Amino acid sequence: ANPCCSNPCQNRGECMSTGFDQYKCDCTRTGFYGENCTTPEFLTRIKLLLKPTPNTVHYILTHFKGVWNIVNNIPFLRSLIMKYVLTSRSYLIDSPPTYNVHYGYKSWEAFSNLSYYTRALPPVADDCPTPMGVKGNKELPDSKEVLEKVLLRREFIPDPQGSNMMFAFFAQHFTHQFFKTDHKRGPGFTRGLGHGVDLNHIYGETLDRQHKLRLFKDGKLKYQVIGGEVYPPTVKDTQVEMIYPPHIPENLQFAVGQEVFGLVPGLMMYATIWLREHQRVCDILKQEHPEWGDEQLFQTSKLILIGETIKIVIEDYVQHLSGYHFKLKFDPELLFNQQFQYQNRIASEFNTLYHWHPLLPDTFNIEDQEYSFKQFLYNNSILLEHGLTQFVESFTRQIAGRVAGGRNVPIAVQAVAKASIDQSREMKYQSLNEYRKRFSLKPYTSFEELTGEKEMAAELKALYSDIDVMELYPALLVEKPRPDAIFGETMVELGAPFSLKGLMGNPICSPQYWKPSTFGGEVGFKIINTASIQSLICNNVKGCPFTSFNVQ
Amino acid sequence: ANPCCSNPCQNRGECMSTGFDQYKCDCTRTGFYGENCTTPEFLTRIKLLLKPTPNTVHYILTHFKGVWNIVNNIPFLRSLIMKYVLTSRSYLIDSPPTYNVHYGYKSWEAFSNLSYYTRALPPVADDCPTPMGVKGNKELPDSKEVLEKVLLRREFIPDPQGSNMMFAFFAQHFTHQFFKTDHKRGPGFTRGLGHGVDLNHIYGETLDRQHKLRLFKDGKLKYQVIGGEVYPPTVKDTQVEMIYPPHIPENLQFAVGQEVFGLVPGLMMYATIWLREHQRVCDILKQEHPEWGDEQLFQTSKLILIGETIKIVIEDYVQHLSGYHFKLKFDPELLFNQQFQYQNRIASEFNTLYHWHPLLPDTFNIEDQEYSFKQFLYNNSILLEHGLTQFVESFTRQIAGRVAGGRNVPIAVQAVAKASIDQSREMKYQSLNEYRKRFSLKPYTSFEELTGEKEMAAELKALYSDIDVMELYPALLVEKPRPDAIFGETMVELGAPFSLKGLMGNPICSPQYWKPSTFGGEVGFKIINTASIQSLICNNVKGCPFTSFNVQ
Ligand code: HEM
Ligand code: HEM
Ligand SMILES: *[C@@H]1O[C@H](CO)[C@@H](O)[C@H](O)[C@H]1NC(C)=O
Ligand SMILES: *[C@@H]1O[C@H](CO)[C@@H](O)[C@H](O)[C@H]1NC(C)=O
Ligand SMILES: *[C@@H]1O[C@H](CO)[C@@H](O)[C@H](O)[C@H]1NC(C)=O
Ligand SMILES: *[C@@H]1O[C@H](CO)[C@@H](O)[C@H](O)[C@H]1NC(C)=O
Ligand SMILES: *[C@@H]1O[C@H](CO)[C@@H](O)[C@H](O)[C@H]1NC(C)=O
Ligand SMILES: *[C@@H]1O[C@H](CO)[C@@H](O)[C@H](O)[C@H]1NC(C)=O
Repeated sequence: ANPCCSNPCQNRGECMSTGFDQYKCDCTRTGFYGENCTTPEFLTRIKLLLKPTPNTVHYILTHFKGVWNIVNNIPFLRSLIMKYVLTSRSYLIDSPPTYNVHYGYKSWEAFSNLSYYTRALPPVADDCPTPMGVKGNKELPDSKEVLEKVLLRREFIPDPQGSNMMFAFFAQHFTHQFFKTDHKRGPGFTRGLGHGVDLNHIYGETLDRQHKLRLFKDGKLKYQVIGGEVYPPTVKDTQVEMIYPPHIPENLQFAVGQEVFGLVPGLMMYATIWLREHQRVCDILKQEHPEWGDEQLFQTSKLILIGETIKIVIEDYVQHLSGYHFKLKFDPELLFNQQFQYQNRIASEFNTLYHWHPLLPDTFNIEDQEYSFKQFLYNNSILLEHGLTQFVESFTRQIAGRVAGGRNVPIAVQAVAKASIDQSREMKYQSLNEYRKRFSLKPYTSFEELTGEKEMAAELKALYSDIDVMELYPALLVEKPRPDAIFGETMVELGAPFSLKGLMGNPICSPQYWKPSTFGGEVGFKIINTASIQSLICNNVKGCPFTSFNVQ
Repeated sequence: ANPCCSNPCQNRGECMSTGFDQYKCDCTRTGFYGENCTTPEFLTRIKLLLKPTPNTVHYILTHFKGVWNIVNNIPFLRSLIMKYVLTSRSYLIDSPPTYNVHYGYKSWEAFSNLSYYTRALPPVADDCPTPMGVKGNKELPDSKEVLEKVLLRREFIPDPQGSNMMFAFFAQHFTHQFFKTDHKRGPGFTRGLGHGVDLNHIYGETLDRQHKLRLFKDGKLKYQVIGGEVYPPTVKDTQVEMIYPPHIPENLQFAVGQEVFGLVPGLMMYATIWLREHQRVCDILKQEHPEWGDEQLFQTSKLILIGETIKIVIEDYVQHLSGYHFKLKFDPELLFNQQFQYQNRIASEFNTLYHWHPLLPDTFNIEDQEYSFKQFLYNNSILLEHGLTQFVESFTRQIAGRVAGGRNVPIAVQAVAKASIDQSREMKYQSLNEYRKRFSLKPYTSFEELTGEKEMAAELKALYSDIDVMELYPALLVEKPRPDAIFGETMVELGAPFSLKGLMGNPICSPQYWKPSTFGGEVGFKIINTASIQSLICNNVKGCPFTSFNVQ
């Protein structure tokens, strides 16, 4: 009933109800005035003209490999480039944070409550006429239906980018320190109050936990030597609570530091690689500092490891996932002379668009056998029986599924995408078009425009009817992959702003933290400065197995 | 034993131990190089030359009243000035946060743990030779002694600035939302996790508390009408826990929202003025928005009230306390085109230097009687017996004590200043000279230089011996008042940076929040934009009693 229901306020302006039937727009600092923040300010026009389309840039970025190579070799130039991408990307996200599940308005409660996931777009008034506002029907397409018609995988489609198993699992582990829904509270609630890259998944959510995980000696994390290799310690010994099916014989209930990481040997693989990497930096710091004590060694390592993580996530993981030609660089300084908030709050939207279940294949082939989900899930023995070398080897070579494009959701993880559809529903999310407009993208004129193909398009049109009523999660998967890539524009445009904030806006990236001393010396500083997914494995895996986020 | 013990690293560089006996300095971005970050970078020299002394500026600021008057009338100019003060002040504080009670090094634990108070200077190694580092003796001057010789008040010295009772109590109330030590944990620990101007003291620390305080109707806070006036509701009714002596008859156990505010009618006076100011804004918003609901009315008011509080604290409280001639202005935009972190963490140092007990007189004279501490403390009846009009009138006229200068600590609140001395001791604080250097101030060459007089000076010298061993708290009080002012340079230079951060670096000050809509319209926006201590009382006190933070 609320006049704002129809999302009248265009151009990022703010709608406020002003008397039951009438509403008002806060066109403040938008660059547009008038009833709906519709008419641009003259200078706005100037910018609007020059604005190259993301795809144009995308082309230009993905092409000219040689021109690009010159750039990658003129430091002054590269950094110069790195900066641009770094800034532009950020004017898009809200910092400090604004809305959420419950607050369509700004409120202190919203701003202060760290248990919520922030929201990039306000939810929809519970008193509106239709779930997407005013457009659509008393209801939305049946979930189970949308799930089956355009989502579920028939024949495994591989990723045309080469993303292997080392990658898909890395992204699972990585995002799983910040995406940690508090189901007991509801979706929209995170249990990772850190709201960012805090390596909580390695260390424990709380100091109480972290302490049950630490050896308190040379700063080392606790661990055990099975066979001749190092593995996380027993839940039995450390007493840390972990999630494990009753049939697990204990004795294999690995501790780690993120309760759920015991349900997929792909998590635990990495969770043992980083455990291994902790002690490693310890022994390095401890050499360099004969005079340091346990707690300092520890505290400094957790910092370097975060340094590495951000290093690897920008220069390998994102670099790959982008398919850019221009080498992205992790250099905290490009921002040192820019306005930039070193704070971050994970948005449910980011949590949502990151439901990349399509990466999963149908069997997990660890050099010699192929296992089903039913054989992989909650089964350490596999990892203990295969070792990490012949696990890194096997995953380096094993393409993963395309995410965007169409029907590639594993019927196993089907229960999941169904839920994903249902939750965003309950979290009163908004139109996919709205989000497109929000991230300065032009809205799809037809389901057919969204898909690029026509079977699904018309198949969707069957249920959604108006494109301006098509949801966000589905269309993210049921969408037209840009060239031979894994995602479509929408997924690339909503996620990149979200990703470079929680990555760049981290305390260790702030001027007061960015310097040798913070990390234990010039040594530990370069540890961060030379991190790579190849080195992570090299130093920690049995025989410097070659690796990459690409199935060669 | 730690080589860093002697605080070798000058110019804001960072000392790091490098092998038991050797240490190393992180002169990064200091503008100085060499073993102790001692030798300046050429350009550093240039700036160093032009650097006018704080006192020069102080002079220039406090004089030329007519020149200043022209400025206060050329908008473009004033704002221009307001900006400079605004920025310079800030390059001094650490954001994001660094050290604390337990962490002399940066650590994630430090950065993440919101229960700690941040520290502007690291504590001193527990393994150093002397409590101030290496200078001094196995011990420090006896507290009890320092307390008596240069601190305690003999004859009440009034403030040469005019600070009345309205002011002293305002500052108690105000700072008491952010200064809230968790004694159960220890000094250094805050229970105010909000770390800033969150009006928690009006609303309650937790949502569970805020809920016991709210009427849930037109957004209004719960209250009661005694006589013909409005007063906070009973602890009996709301059930909110508050701190009250067993002899209190209940029936007067006012609720309010900050457990301790029930032990001084000066707190509760204001605590009732703001309660009254809440409902007021509600009724305004509820007029303007016939269509709003309880929770929205509520949430918007708490925002406007924070807007008012920041407005009043900058343009009245700070403006007065400064004695400037130039009118300070609260305009969030002066920063809109500056690098500025909209985050904040209260430092124990700020908590310490704010122990302004000297403001207190010896009797509280509420128009007709004079009460002793023993009669004022935990006694509402006074407030209820006198009313707020003849409480505002009585306080507007009743000078408060000078803080800096010498021996003006009430023998009642003596237990306190002793503690203050003992705690900064346990929190392993640093030399007053160190802090002076930290805030770009030249260190005192003699106890004599610190005091400006000679009885105390020589009296201090008796115990401290080296000026480079004199503590922070004492010397803050035992110090030379700049002209006819209440504080000395040290107190003005350490606090102002600390104050404008937590004031300006507030979400409602950030571009996304700074606009009409955030506050319910253009009405609620001007409520913030026209706030004044005169209006706070006018609108909420029985007969628009004239007020000010000055005993006329
Ligand atoms: C290896 C097998 C995997 C299984 C069986 C699995 C299963 C699930 C399940 C049960 C949920 C909860 C969904 C809900 O109830 O809303 C979930 C969430 C999620 N999964 Fe997976 N997943 C797997 C792999 C991955 C991978 C490789 C990624 C990497 C992008 C991924 C990313 C996510 C994300 C982002 C969430 C949301 C996390 C949260 O908010 O708690 N998953 N997955
Ligand atoms: C009106 C009578 C007042 C009384 C009886 C009083 C009493 C006290 C007491 C008992 C403490 C606890 C000290 C300790 O155990 O460490 C204290 C702390 C403090 N007082 Fe007052 N005070 C009064 C007024 C003021 C005023 C006007 C100010 C204004 C600056 C002030 C500022 C402080 C501060 C900053 C603290 C530390 C707060 C904390 O960390 O918990 N006090 N005062
Ligand atoms: C604003 O949008 C409303 C529909 O919500 C429309 O009726 C009105 O004419 C629009 N006005 C302008 C100036 O865009
Ligand atoms: C956050 O807000 C919800 C209600 O608004 C509350 O139930 C939850 O406990 C809050 N969390 C905290 C830490 O206050
Ligand atoms: C788990 O792996 C072990 C060894 O690789 C195997 O014996 C077991 O059958 C697997 N579990 C399932 C459910 O396949
Ligand atoms: C730095 O301080 C050390 C004492 O810790 C002193 O020996 C050395 O000469 C100093 N050097 C400079 C350049 O200040
Ligand atoms: C804060 O940190 C200290 C140790 O670093 C810990 O003992 C205390 O319990 C922590 N508080 C919280 C709320 O984590
Ligand atoms: C409290 O105030 C009343 C009236 O102002 C006074 O009669 C009474 O003695 C006071 N109580 C104490 C303990 O001083």
